[PDB]
Amino acid sequence: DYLLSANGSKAIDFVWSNFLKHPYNPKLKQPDANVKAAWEKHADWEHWSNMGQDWSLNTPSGLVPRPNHGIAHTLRVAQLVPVIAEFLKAYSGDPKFQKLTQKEIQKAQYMMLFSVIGRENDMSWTDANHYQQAFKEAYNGQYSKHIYATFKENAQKGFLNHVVTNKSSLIPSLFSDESELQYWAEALDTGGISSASGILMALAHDLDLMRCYDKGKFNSLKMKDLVARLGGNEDAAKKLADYAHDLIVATGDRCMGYGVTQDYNYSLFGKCSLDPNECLKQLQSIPKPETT
Repeated sequence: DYLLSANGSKAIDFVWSNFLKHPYNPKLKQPDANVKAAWEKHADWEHWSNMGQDWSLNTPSGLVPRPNHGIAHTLRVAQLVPVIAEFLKAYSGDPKFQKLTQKEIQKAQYMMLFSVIGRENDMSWTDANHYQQAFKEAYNGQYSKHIYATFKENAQKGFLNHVVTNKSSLIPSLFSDESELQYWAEALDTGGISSASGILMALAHDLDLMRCYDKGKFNSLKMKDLVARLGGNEDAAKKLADYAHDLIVATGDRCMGYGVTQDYNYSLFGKCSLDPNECLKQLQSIPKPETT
């Protein structure tokens, strides 16, 4: 809803032009040999090649950088937020989700546009925990800065850069003042998360992970929590997950963790991933689900 507003359109262009259309950083593709060796001793950790995974994808429209955290992912998690808010109000049984006014939901949606602009590779928060621990184990206990947290700090810088550049359009219409803006900027620092808006943004992230989680991992680590958040209502959770799945299919993305699985549709994914307005058009063509 807010994505078609002037403020939404300008934020999409900002994150696309300054961050999301550009390649990952080759210096962050893999650990050094010592960190690799310490990492490999942890058989329960996903392999360090996670750092270099999903680097780029050839499509008929062009070579798409950061295909697993690009404009299609960004716009989908933003598009999910208002629908998730409706499901939480209808099915959670928790009155705290009545604090989700339109203005609150719009801020949460807006934040999603900035949710991956700091990335310089595709690694997860858990991957970065592993790099940091493997570094400690390889180098006599030495400290190293958490890579994923650094991504998030860089995203906060870019978010605040855009907002101050457009402050008269965004305050007080979206953020009431600089103090409220500060709280929302700090909410980009995602690592339980107990606020209504925080839960809302977290569920958008969690749903879209069906693009890159297998079914066992998605069902265990994401679906169980969503069902419980909707008051144990599995039917409602499936309606919401079906909508996330349909947004993925609408943008040509891969779907591994839920529903009718598919590899990339390279033509459609390239068209959406290289043109934010086309991506948004395809997203909005998907009907929203109904809540009882």
